[PDB]
Amino acid sequence: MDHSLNSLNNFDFLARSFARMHAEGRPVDILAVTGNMDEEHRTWFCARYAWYCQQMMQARELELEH
Repeated sequence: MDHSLNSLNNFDFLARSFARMHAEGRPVDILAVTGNMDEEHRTWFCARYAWYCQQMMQARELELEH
């Protein structure tokens, strides 16, 4: 819907859950974080690309992300 109302609100609440779901292996919508695209997000998604790739493919069963 909006990058400052929907994408921004998710970027804050998911920011703390993005790192928490990284060790737990839970589905996290990184795309929401890539919509704005940040300089630190480049190297961040490098390790979060593979992580989300193996945890989401194994998480897809009852819920998609959250």
